[PDB]
Amino acid sequence: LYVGSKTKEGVVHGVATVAEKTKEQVTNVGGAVVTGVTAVAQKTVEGAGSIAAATGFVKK
Amino acid sequence: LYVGSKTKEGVVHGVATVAEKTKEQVTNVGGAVVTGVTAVAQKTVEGAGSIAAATGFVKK
Amino acid sequence: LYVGSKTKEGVVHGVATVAEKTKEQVTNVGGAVVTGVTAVAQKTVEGAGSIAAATGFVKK
Amino acid sequence: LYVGSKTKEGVVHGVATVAEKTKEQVTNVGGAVVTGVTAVAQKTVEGAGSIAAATGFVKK
Amino acid sequence: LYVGSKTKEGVVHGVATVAEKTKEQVTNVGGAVVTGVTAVAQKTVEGAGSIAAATGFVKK
Amino acid sequence: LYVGSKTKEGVVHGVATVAEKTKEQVTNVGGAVVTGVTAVAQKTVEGAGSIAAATGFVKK
Amino acid sequence: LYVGSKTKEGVVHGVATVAEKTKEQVTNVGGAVVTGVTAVAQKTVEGAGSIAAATGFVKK
Amino acid sequence: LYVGSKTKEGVVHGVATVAEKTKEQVTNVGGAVVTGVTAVAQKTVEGAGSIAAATGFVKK
Amino acid sequence: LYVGSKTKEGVVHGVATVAEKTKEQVTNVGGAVVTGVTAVAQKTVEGAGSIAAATGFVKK
Amino acid sequence: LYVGSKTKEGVVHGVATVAEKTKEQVTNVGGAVVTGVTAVAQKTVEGAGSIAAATGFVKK
Repeated sequence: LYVGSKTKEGVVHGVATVAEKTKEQVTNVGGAVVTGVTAVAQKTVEGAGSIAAATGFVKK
Repeated sequence: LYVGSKTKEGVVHGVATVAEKTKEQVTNVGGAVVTGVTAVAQKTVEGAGSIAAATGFVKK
Repeated sequence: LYVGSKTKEGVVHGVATVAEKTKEQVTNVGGAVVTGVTAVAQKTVEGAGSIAAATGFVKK
Repeated sequence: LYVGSKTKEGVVHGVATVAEKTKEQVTNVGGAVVTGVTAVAQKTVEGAGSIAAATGFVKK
Repeated sequence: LYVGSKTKEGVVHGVATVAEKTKEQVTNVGGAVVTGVTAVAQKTVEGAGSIAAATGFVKK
Repeated sequence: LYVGSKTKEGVVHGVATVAEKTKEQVTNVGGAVVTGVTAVAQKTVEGAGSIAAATGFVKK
Repeated sequence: LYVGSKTKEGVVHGVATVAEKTKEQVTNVGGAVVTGVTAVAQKTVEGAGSIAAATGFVKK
Repeated sequence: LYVGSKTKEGVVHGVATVAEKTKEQVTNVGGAVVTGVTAVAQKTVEGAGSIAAATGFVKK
Repeated sequence: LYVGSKTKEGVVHGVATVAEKTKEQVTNVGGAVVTGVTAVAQKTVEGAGSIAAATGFVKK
Repeated sequence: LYVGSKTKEGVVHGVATVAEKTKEQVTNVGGAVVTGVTAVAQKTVEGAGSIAAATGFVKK
């Protein structure tokens, strides 16, 4: 009870998912593909956190 | 009870998943493919964390 | 009770999965393929953690 | 009770999996293939941890 | 009770798996293939740990 | 295709159920108790069908 | 295609249910109790059908 | 294809169930108790069918 | 294909069940107790069928 | 193919069951007790079939 007796940081309680009929044709050449990432929690204190960061390339 | 008697950091409690009929034709050449990553928790304090980071390439 | 009597860091409690009929034709050339990674927990303190990081290549 | 009487770091409690009918034709040339990795826990303190890191190649 | 009377690091409690009918034709040339790795725990303190790291090649 | 090539009579396709925390104290004396009957199909042609018919008594 | 090539009579396609915290104290003496009957289909042609018919008694 | 090439009468396709924490104290004297009957199909043609019929008594 | 080439009468395809923590104190005197009957199919043509019929007594 | 080339009457295809921690104190005097009957199929043509019929007594 000095930083906290219950301390629940990255929380999603209850989800229910329906997805009946799906077609998905995916085609890349040089890029990446991320499709379904359904249930996710995240806490960062000082580090650079991210979720599903999409990027094509980096040239310098 | 000085950093915390219950301390639940990266939390998702209850999920239920329905996905009836699916077709998925995937084709790449040089890139990567990530499709389904359903139940995930994450805590970072100071390190750079990520989830499903999609990137195509890096040239320098 | 000084760092914490119950300390549950990377937590997902209860999931149920239905996936009835699936076709999946996958073809790559130079890239990698990650398809299904369903139940996952993660805590990093200072190290760079990741989940399902998709990348195509790196040239320098 | 000084680092913690119960200390449960990388935790997923209860999952149930249904997957009825599946076809999966996979073909690569130079890349790797990861298909199904269902139940996974992870804690890193300072080391760089990862799960299912997909990469195509690295040239320098 | 000074590092912890119960200390359960990489934990998945209870999973049940149904997978009725499956066809899987796999063909590579130079790359590797990982197909099904269902029940896995992991803790790293300082070493670089990984799970199912897919990579195509490395040239230098 | 004369009574019907696909003939799907009592049908519920896809449901997902979340119910997190429950207390239930039940007390009867002479009556019956029905609590949870979640997934149910029914077709009757000519017979008297029913679902969860609650009745206390019958005197004559 | 003479009574019907697809003939789907009692149909509910897709439902998702969230019910987080519940208390339920039930007490009867002579009557019946029906509480939760979530997913139900029904077709009757000529028979007397019913769903969750609540009745106290019948005297004659 | 004269009574029907596919004829699927009492059907529920896909359900997923989450129920985290439950207390249930049940006490009867003369009556019956039915608690959880989750996945059920039913077809009757001419017979009197029923599901979870709760009744207290019958006097004549 | 004259009564039906595929004829699937009492059908439930795919269910997944999560039920984490449960207490259940049951006490009767003269009545019966039915608690958990999860996966059930039923077809009756002309006979009187039933599922989990709860009744207290019958006097005549 | 005159009564049916595939004829699958009482069918449940795929179920997965999780039930982590359970206490169950049961006490009767004159009645019966049925607790867990998980996977069940049933077809009756003309006989009176039943599942888990709970009854307290019968006097005449």
